[PDB]
Amino acid sequence: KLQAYALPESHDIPQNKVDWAFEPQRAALLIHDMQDYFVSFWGENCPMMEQVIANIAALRDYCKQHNIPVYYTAQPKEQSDEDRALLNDMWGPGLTRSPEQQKVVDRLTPDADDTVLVKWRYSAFHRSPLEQMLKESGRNQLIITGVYAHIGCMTTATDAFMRDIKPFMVADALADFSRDEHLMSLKYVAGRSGRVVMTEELLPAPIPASKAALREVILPLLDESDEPFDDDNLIDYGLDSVRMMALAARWRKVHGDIDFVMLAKNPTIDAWWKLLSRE
Amino acid sequence: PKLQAYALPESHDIPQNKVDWAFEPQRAALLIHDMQDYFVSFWGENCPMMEQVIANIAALRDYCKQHNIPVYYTAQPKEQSDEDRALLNDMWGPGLTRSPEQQKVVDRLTPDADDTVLVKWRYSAFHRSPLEQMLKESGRNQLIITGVYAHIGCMTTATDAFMRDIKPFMVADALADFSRDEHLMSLKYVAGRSGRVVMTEELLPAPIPASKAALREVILPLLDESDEPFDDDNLIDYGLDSVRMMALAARWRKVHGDIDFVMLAKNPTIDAWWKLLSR
Ligand SMILES: [Cl-]
Ligand SMILES: [Cl-]
Ligand SMILES: [Mg+2]
Ligand SMILES: [Mg+2]
Ligand SMILES: [Mg+2]
Ligand SMILES: [Mg+2]
Ligand SMILES: [Mg+2]
Ligand SMILES: [Mg+2]
Ligand SMILES: [Mg+2]
Ligand SMILES: [Mg+2]
Repeated sequence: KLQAYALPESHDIPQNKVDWAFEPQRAALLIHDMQDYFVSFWGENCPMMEQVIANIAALRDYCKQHNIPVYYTAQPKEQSDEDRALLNDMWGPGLTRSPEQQKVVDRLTPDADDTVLVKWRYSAFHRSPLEQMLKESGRNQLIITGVYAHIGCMTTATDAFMRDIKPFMVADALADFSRDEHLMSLKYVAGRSGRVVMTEELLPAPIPASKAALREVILPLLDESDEPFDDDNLIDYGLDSVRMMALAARWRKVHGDIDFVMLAKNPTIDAWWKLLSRE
Repeated sequence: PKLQAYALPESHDIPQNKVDWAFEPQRAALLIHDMQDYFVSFWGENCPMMEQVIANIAALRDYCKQHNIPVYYTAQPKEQSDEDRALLNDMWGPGLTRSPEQQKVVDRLTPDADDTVLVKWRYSAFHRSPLEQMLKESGRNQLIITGVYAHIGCMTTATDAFMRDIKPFMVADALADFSRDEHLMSLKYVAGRSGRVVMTEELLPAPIPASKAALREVILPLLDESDEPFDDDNLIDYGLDSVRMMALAARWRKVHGDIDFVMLAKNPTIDAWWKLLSR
């Protein structure tokens, strides 16, 4: 059994050595070893794992919509002693004595427009067509998600780096054996092999995670010399009323009751943040 | 960045290894990883810690060259275009390439024509290198890892070796790193993820009997007498065949040069021989 822990937040990501801006047109997504045998080490209905999977799904949806190829790695059910090699010494039979647990988790189910690679080693590049698939498609950035952060995910990151591919480790779309091990993997990549980011940093229009983030969505929509206070009417500050239709439609994805009326009757940063907050 | 000495790991600092591959000299090779003036001079002149590190590597290379174990050096090239160096420029800046005078292996580990020097392009010794092939053709599937920096190049090489079906033996007191924590983490990583972690002394032939009890244990199986001698008993009276003293003196002459057949034979007792080994 593995025990759930608090997933890393923005402040838990150490400052990255490199600066690479995310380029959608140059990127691909990796969903690393998210098979049943591996997520079943947290047991049934683990909220930390449900959070991780939900984050990976968000990223995958964005990717598919934006023509960013999505790759999975899957460890094969049958592995001969010659092929498995030293992994038998390190982990024993692994998934090979639970072959029925080889499928990708239900909520991350591949379709035919994704690519599923047979995974033989920690690095998704080893004994696979991954490097050549990426170079041929003109993709030099790899978004990395899945389990387990410090082992296969971190190894693939370093390997990518060595192969001239820019890794983007996604802090809260990973899980590990332990929090310390998870956080070490982020410190390692941040300092030795690439970018470490939060899921929301790759998404083009995520819901405000803070009232500070909300101000950041609203402020460029106003015509003014002075910024408004949080309890100021936004329409007084140049907000086109029609913008609230798009805001409500975006924010309905979290709270099914938020419409134009709910926003319009009290158009303030204070009132809207209060609406987005409710559990 | 720059670097200060720290307390090198001892036997008790080594975390329990998952695997127990016995070292096999006939199947092994030695990697001396990136031990160039540039990297070592970050510790400053006459660093007592780095002097110990270099001394253990030197002891390992002497043992290897004497016992037909191939010795490999990885050395990063002076000449590195932006295309070849790639993302390492982003990560590290120019690295050694701005230092023509600091390119050679440290004086005390000077390679000879009977060793192999590999151009080191990436963290892993195996990348853009003939290392794996060189090893397979020589029937060598064990790789002794020594040098700098432990958690970066040496740890990646170990993991890459493991993935390429080569058994890494990370040498705890024959590595150095940016910090003690990163050094120790690399030991834990290999120990649970990729191979064996050992002390220099574990790979070298057994040293001169560390105790008189250790001496007695060497000797008792060479005796025929039903009963055990006192430390002052004549050992030839006890069934020791005198010829045995030749093989004993030769082994002890490696520490104390004066010990020959005459010196032992004139007084063949455990007491007297221990007095010789204890000076
Ligand atoms: Cl893994
Ligand atoms: Cl290194
Ligand atoms: Mg589309
Ligand atoms: Mg299923
Ligand atoms: Mg307020
Ligand atoms: Mg307006
Ligand atoms: Mg101590
Ligand atoms: Mg010899
Ligand atoms: Mg010199
Ligand atoms: Mg660990």
